[PDB]
Amino acid sequence: APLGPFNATLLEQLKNDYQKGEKEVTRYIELQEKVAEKYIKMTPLSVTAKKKLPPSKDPRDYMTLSPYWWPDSTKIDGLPYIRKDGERNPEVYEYPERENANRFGDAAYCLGVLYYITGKEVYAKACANHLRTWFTDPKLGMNPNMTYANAVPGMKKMRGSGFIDSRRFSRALGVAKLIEGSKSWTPSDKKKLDDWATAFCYWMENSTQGQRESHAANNHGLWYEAIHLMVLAYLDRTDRIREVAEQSILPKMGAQIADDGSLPQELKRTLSLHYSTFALEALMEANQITSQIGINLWSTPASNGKVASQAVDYLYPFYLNPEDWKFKQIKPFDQSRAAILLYEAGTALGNQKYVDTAKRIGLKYSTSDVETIPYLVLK
Amino acid sequence: SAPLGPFNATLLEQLKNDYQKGEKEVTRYIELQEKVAEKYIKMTPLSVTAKKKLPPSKDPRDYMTLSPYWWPDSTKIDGLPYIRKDGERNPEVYEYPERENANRFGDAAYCLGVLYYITGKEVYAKACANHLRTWFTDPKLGMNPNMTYANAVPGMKKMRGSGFIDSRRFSRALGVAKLIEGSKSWTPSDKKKLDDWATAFCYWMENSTQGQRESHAANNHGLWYEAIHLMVLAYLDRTDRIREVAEQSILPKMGAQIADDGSLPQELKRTLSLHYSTFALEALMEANQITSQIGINLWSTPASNGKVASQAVDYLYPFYLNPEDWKFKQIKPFDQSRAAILLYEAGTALGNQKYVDTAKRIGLKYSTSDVETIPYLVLK
Repeated sequence: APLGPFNATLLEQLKNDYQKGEKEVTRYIELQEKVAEKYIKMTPLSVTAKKKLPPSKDPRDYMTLSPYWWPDSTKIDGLPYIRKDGERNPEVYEYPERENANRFGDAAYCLGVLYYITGKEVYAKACANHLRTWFTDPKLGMNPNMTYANAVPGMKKMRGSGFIDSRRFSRALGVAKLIEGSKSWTPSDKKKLDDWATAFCYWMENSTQGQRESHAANNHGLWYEAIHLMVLAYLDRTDRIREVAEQSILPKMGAQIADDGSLPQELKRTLSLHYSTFALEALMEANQITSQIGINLWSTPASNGKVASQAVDYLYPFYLNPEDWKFKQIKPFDQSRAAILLYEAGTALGNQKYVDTAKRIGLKYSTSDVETIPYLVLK
Repeated sequence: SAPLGPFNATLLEQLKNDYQKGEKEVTRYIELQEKVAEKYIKMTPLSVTAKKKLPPSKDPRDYMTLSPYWWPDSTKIDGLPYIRKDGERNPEVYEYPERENANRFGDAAYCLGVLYYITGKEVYAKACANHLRTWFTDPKLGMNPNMTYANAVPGMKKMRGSGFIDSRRFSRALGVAKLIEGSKSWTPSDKKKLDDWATAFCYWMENSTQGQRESHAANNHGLWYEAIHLMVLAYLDRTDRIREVAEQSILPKMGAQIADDGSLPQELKRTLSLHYSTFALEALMEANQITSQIGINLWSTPASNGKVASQAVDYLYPFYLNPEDWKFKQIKPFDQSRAAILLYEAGTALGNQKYVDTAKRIGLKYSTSDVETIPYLVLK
């Protein structure tokens, strides 16, 4: 498979078996094709579909509200907003790109994977329609920056809470590699998307906000690099992937994992089990890319000898029984997330107990959750 | 004496009296409330018709929302029928503009109507009236007097939803309209139109199949059903019906829902058991604000089976002091601030000084813009 943001092993297996005509896979892919129909007819979304404009007055600038920031009832204007860790302010849904980036990302990802597996042009044609409108269209495409993501009303500073929201559309950017070679994705379409990705990577690496996120001391630093690797892998920058892994990701794991395997920066949050899992999910998506060039992030030590497998080790009992979690978790933790996580970590580490537990937890065979498309092995 | 309405009449009357007398603490508090109210004077009146996705009637004047705990089923190709996840609010609810817009309307009308009553300034009645006409009676922008499509559940093929309970947001605004009667802005024609809306809504609440069914609910929905019923009846000055509803529906429902230890078993079976136990009593508290203005005390009057609402406050009081001791499922944090008004309302009604003290100890922020707290300077 081309370099991209997916388990390449599971994708190649699926395509081989689908092409061999194996019945188990062929039936599963035919179900995936019925799931994918809604995306062929889905009208492409655009970041410009908003009324309240960002400070730039540019509808092509992505803008969202940092989710845990709320109006202060004790101020006449509600300003400045105050933080309530773990309590999502429903005002986030007043920024249409928040949910529309998810819907775009799901549609592009599903269609691109189904094109890779089946070879059917109809999936590339529709995948391409979503990509052009979201990224490159000169009036509907988003500007390649995240300047106004997670803004905090009343804040007298830049940024606000990061740009971790980028993972939604950067996974879609990566799957565009899968439709290269189709008749619907022209050489001109690719150049424009290449040029967008180069400008977004530049912003990510050189803007003050991009620099700050690259140095974040918690799961935001790891998700920054997962996103960074998706953009670099899209641009075929395999040497930069090695450099980012060795000079940024691994040191971050070495600083963020304690000697007992816990993630103390996530243990202080009101959703401590969710955010510990979120940190490892960043490493999981980063690993999907690095392992395609020979770097295993679950087992490769940092300079201090710490390995990401120690953090999985620490959490595994709590994936079996979340009720035993002894740190603040003000909302229920979804055990289903441990399925893909323990399978990804288990296969990377040769831990068959992890793989067993992933399959016992499992995923629903008929689920339309697009991230689970490669994981028939769990279904 | 304050007009019959959905508020603590005793606290409202004191605030108006002290304000008109010129007492300093009240006059400064009302001046703060006046600063808070300025956003409502300039606020563009909202309407239920401001939506794209129309209900099955295809009438934008029909109020429609999604039942909050119903989610697409990802194992179905269309996500239908939706499945229930108790206590987990589906963010799809925010795609139905009237859910939050009824809140914004209700807060704006309640604040402005109360400020007219206290201060007498025509500017508050004028703006309060603008919000009322647009939301309720306008022949193009006003909502139809029904809740047929409130809390719909996609894929459900049976008339159901329990919609109703969303009504409390605008039914409180309907009741405070009585406070601007006599202003220059609220004309006899404005009143007649609103009386006619309220009569039609009352007819729907009592005679529709959905209204009948909600009137029979055995949990907090039946109590909220009657609280909203009382707001509409009090707006229409139908005091004999208020007594009838209190004596024949609310108190029997309250008595059937209270167990021997004072717990509310229907709310204990929920994933947000402390929230819903408190929510049931908030229904009784707002109903009592109306019944007590005609001489019926719902906190102290026992039901036919001997159960009395004070028993339910008694059971919950220890958990209002220390919510962490709650031993039933509460999958989200409980807001202890809710106990301030509840324990003050129940405490004053019952002559329980321990409740009133705790109410003031939890307290409310002096400067909060939360409109439901306007009558409660005693707590700030």
